[PDB]
Amino acid sequence: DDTRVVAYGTTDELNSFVGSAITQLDENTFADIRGELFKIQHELFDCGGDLAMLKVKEDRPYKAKQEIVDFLEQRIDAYIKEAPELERFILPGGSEAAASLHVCRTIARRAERYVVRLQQEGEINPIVLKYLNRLSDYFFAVARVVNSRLQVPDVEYERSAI
Amino acid sequence: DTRVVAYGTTDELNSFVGSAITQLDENTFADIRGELFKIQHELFDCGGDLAMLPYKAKQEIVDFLEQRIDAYIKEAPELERFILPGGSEAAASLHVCRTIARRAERYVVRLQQEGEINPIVLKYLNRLSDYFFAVARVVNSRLQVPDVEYE
Amino acid sequence: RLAKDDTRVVAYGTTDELNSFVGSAITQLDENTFADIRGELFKIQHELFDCGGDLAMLKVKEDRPYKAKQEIVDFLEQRIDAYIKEAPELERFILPGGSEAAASLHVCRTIARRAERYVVRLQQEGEINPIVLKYLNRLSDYFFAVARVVNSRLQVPDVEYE
Repeated sequence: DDTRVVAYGTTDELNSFVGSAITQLDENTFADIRGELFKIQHELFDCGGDLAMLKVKEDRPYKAKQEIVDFLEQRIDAYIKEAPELERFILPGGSEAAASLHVCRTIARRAERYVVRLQQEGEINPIVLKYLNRLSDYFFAVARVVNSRLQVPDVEYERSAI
Repeated sequence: DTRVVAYGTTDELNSFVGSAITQLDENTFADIRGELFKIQHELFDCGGDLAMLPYKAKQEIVDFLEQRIDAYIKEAPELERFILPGGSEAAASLHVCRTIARRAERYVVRLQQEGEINPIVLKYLNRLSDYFFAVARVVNSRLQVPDVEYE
Repeated sequence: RLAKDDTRVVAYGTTDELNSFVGSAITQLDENTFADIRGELFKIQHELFDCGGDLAMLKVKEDRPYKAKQEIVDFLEQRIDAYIKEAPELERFILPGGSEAAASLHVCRTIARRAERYVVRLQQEGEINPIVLKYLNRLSDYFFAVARVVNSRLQVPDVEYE
């Protein structure tokens, strides 16, 4: 079975798409968000290492800790506040930068599904699962802020309502 | 988790469509951009259909792709060679959509083996990979850049 | 003619997604700075197409006229060495990204690893040309090496784990 290897592979894949997304973001307009995304990459590197550990050991604790989840939650609340109230369902995209963040959103969910599957097979750091779960919410929230700061509409499913 | 994987992968495709749209000049590609926005609504509908244990995705959305595929095959150079993905950045982004549609399709096939699906969703994903291939070639054509040939 | 889930059909499409991400990566690279790497990436696309054909032969009971041959693996190894030599000494772990071009090649790296995992799972269904697995294995190393050279030539730092 290869669920563990696929899980840390998929967190690595996510990390690579985060790298691409950063490059879409102007340094001045998104200095906050760019800093967060670099932080997230560091954290995804730690999550991958944690996933690769078959059993956590005395001399080798998990690196991914609760604080990283708490931070995402703080930023999500901030970005929901910043963006216009959501009136309709959102289709991914708008600005190239927002689009790249929606890709990160969906790939986070893919990584999550694999960690859920791993958890069913054996021991994981539960922080990694919680982190990936919140990341999709984070990427959704910042994508909307990115469109907002760039003065472009989110793409909406027409005539829908939340 | 096949069902959840299938609708997550339709959502992933939808996100890649969102990125491809941003590669396309609004004037040069008004037709194809409008179609891609339409497809994103349809993929959202397909995801909802997949998550159901009436279906929203209907035959007409497949017939639309088929009509456009024909229109674009007519516009594009006569293909008699294997084509590798890429050329313009915009065409490349649409070839990515093609391959990710095929990934979504594989999961929906697997889901169909396990339980009832809306057959329209499978057929639509299948046709989408042909659509993305044909539009990618039109995009390179309109930009006056070559497709990438295998030989 | 064949079932929708015929293993040979699935096997045939294994490397297509990676091929498309290579396509995107090429478009990020200026011919005047990257003629070498661009030429090799087109070569790799032709090779990935050949790998698909070979994978589709996994149930063939006769001798297989494989198209993927040792030489292409040797080629990647030599170019990797060249690019390691060019790039600055690697002393920290690298986070994927930096330039948009390098970021797109890090995406190829992770997608190649995904394709490699797919190919290992196909070994349960038939006999896989060993060159294809070796090739995909080395490709992730090739993409890592070129991503670093791409940042170097663009005079931008790699993104480091710190």
